[PDB]
Amino acid sequence: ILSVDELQNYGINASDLQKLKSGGIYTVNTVLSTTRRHLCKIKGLSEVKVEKIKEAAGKIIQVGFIPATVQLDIRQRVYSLSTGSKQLDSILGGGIMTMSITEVFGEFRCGKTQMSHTLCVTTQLPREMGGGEGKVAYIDTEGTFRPERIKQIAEGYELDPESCLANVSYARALNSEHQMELVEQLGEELSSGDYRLIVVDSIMANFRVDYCGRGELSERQQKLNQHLFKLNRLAEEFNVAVFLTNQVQSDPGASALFASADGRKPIGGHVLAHASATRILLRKGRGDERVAKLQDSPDMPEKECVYVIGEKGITD
Amino acid sequence: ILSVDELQNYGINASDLQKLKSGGIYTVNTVLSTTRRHLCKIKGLSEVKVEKIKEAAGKIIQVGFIPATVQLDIRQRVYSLSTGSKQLDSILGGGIMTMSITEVFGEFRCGKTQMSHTLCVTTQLPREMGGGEGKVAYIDTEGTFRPERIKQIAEGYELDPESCLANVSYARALNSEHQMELVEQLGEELSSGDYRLIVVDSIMANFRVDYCGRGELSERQQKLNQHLFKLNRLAEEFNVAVFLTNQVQSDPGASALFASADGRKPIGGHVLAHASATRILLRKGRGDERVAKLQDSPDMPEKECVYVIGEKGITD
Amino acid sequence: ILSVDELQNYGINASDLQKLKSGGIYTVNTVLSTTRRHLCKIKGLSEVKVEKIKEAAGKIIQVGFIPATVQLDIRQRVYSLSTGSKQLDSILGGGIMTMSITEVFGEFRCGKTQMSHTLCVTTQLPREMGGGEGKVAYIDTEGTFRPERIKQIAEGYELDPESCLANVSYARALNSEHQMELVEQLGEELSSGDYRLIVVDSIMANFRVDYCGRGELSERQQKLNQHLFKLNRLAEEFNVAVFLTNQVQSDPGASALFASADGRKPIGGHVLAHASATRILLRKGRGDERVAKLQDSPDMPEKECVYVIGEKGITD
DNA sequence: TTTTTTTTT
Ligand SMILES: Nc1ncnc2c1ncn2[C@@H]1O[C@H](COP(=O)(O)OP(=O)(O)OP(=O)(O)O)[C@@H](O)[C@H]1O
Ligand SMILES: Nc1ncnc2c1ncn2[C@@H]1O[C@H](COP(=O)(O)OP(=O)(O)OP(=O)(O)O)[C@@H](O)[C@H]1O
Ligand SMILES: Nc1ncnc2c1ncn2[C@@H]1O[C@H](COP(=O)(O)OP(=O)(O)OP(=O)(O)O)[C@@H](O)[C@H]1O
Ligand SMILES: [Mg+2]
Ligand SMILES: [Mg+2]
Ligand SMILES: [Mg+2]
Repeated sequence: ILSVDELQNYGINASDLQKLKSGGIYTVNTVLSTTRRHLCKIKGLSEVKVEKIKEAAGKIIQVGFIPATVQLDIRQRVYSLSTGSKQLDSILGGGIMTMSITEVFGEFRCGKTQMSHTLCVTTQLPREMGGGEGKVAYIDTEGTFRPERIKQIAEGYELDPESCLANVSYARALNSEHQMELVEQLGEELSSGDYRLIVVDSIMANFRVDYCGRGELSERQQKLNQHLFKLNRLAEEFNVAVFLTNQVQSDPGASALFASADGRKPIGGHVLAHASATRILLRKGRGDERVAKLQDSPDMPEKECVYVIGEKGITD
Repeated sequence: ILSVDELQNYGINASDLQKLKSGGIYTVNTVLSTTRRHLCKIKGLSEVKVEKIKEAAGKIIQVGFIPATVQLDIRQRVYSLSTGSKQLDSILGGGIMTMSITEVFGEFRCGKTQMSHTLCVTTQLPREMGGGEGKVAYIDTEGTFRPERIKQIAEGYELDPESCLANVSYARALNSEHQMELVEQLGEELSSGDYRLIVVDSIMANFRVDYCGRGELSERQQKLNQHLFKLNRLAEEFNVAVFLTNQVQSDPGASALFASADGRKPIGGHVLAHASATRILLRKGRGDERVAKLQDSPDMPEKECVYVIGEKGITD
Repeated sequence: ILSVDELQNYGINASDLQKLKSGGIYTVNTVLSTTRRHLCKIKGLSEVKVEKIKEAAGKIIQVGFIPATVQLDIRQRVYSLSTGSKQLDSILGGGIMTMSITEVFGEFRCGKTQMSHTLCVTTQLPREMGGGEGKVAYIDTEGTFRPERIKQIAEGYELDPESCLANVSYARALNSEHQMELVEQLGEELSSGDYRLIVVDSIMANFRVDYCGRGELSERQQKLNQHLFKLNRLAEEFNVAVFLTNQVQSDPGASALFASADGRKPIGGHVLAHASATRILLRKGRGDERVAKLQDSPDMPEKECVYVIGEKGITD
């Protein structure tokens, strides 16, 4: 896709282009998607300058009213991914759709971080297997990222381990304000190359700790909302898919619907429920089998599925 | 590792450096990991001052996107430890991995407060035996720390008792708010020397008593979450391993899965289940043998094991 | 040990010192051990006042990180006691260790509110006999405290009866909530003089009756947990030993391990099993001999023993 | 929006 350099040739000075780029902008879409009020806060751009920039941008590409079918065709390159279990993949329509947010949540030991580790490997595959030749960015908020597991699960897919380990990009988000800047940065390298998947293990880990003490909640929710908005922007303009791992809490409210199974009701209020495109609930079954359930999706209706976490990642 | 003194030479006044240090900060990583909102609450630092501090810090070390392999190499110094029973150690991959949280729980007289006593001794050993030349900090929340047992188990490992007893550091946490400040303090001496293991016997003993009376639960869980977050931060930035002993409760709910064996379902809700890296269940077997089970780990799958608590600590 | 009067001279008003003392506080350790949240509930102390109090306290004594050996030395005055039967005493390491909780349980006539009666007498002895020159507090929850037996067993130890009977302190706990206040009160007179042993005959007698009807269990367990916590605090800060007599129940569950000997499985759930330092099971043997077994101790491993309840208390 | 607790006979 085209960078912010193409518009360097529409009567635009190469002076603040470096300044824009410094402000986080790295392509044109991110320009069109950015608000003037926000563009005029990069400390060194002029309002009239900003208007000239916006006009140059609108020059290259336009955003009007595609009838519907050009939409159906642009969406043809939606580029789904395989999760690692034909049952689940079929329960999603192919798996983790791209340019969208999928959130999976459940109680501990529930095949969570495991599914992310497998995804990291089921992505450097030919498209006719579920994913294709895409790098992967991995932001971890709790540790528990093990390259070994990556190599292991890879061998189970006959892929050279080193090769895979050479197409992941690991970042350890220390605190929420650091996690947020991580995505800003991301917006650059996502702008050049083939990145297919972003992984946020426990998106709301840090937030839960930074803004404690209700009376401080609205601020936490607003920060989280800005974060999710940015994430979705990225996932849409770079044809990449976002995979979020969430947690759960116990409702001491009451036992009525259906009075049991407290390992539900994830954290993050409605702010995160709305912003999330697909919602999946992972529950502990029997023996070493787990039950996956699909709660929120725009494509499918609903279903149940059963999977096993073996030595080759999620399987059947 | 580098202290907070290195950044004393990047256009930083030596005035509040003492003030930072007083606030708990003792190295640079703890600086990078700290939030501005939190840094601006040390009662005597300026917001612009805080920004200059953060910039100086980011000067020394950076946190970007290691591809994956530099990660696999930095993790090479993960420095596992031996538990005292080849069967268990092999069931963990070597034992108590460093820079991570391992929680062991079970009903009484399972000697979980004995595995800690043995760990205290299996740490001042050459690395080719399971542990290496590391001091040990021991925070007890129930008493029951016996130096004698330490000397005894040591002699069983031919180590001079006095020598071992001279590399432990004992602290008696009276109440939860005191327990929390203990770790703050810890962050200092952990900053200089060779500390390999932190032990919290009955992490949730005090919490269970301080915040009683549901309707007061959320506050307890939030305090506990802050605590665990801090603990994991420490365990990660100082290459030290955290070992927590938990308790259990009886579920008067029902008898369905599998209607018996009530000595399970530890205390601490999901807040502690999630934050815990490895979970081990200790159960009473037959005669004087106990059964260890591994419920949650990111590295291994699952397994059973059998051990005996003799006169040389946990054994076979 | 030092009282709460020492801190009356660190810029502290003598106004609420009386108020603190009224709230149960009688020494400094109890101050350091008390939570602010709890201190600010004495109806007439100020939060800033509480902070000044805590600072004054921390002035006198500090609680940091003793390495280990100062611990081994402070523990040198652990001051064990003799039970009355060389076999048992040797099976404990000397007998009832001080600053700790020892619980003995078994079926009726089994020998346990008798061992308490003997302890009452084996305490006013020179230290080189098992105990030393310590008074004794006796809280009975079922009656069955007989001064006669005390005099009798004493004569068998050639001690003047009146002398012994003059160093016991008897309290009849009518109900659970009264039993709890008993210990609060205790905290005062324990603060001045030589008290070596506290005895709670049938700790859980009253609780069993007050909170009946499961659906009311959690509350009972929480009250009991607060109680045990307080007891252990006392036993630790006053170098006194706590001796609890428990009961037993029949498991209509099944007959598998080992299908007989129902006179086991005491009452009090895991809350009491955990909090208990040493656990002893008294069983009926043959003729007039009883079998003692040691189930939970931090010092010794395990063992069996045999004793006889004669006219001089527990003997061989 | 947030957060689980507890055996009996
Ligand atoms: N030297 C020893 N001294 C005391 N007990 C020993 C010794 N060696 C082995 N044991 C036995 O090993 C077991 C250890 O129990 P442990 O210390 O694990 O209790 P815990 O689980 O830590 O505490 P609790 O069960 O009260 O929460 C006990 O049965 C104990 O009697
Ligand atoms: N190679 C392996 N190493 C470790 N565990 C494995 C392996 N293969 C399968 N497992 C098992 O699969 C399960 C994976 O748990 P998972 O990694 O999903 O925890 P999580 O849900 O990501 O983290 P948490 O539950 O603590 O929030 C564990 O029970 C684990 O023991
Ligand atoms: N001087 C004495 N007076 C009464 N009984 C004595 C005496 N000396 C020995 N015994 C016997 O020793 C045993 C003591 O029983 P004990 O006092 O331990 O009952 P307990 O277990 O305390 O109470 P319960 O069993 O009702 O809960 C009884 O069988 C008792 O008859
Ligand atoms: Mg996880
Ligand atoms: Mg213990
Ligand atoms: Mg009795």
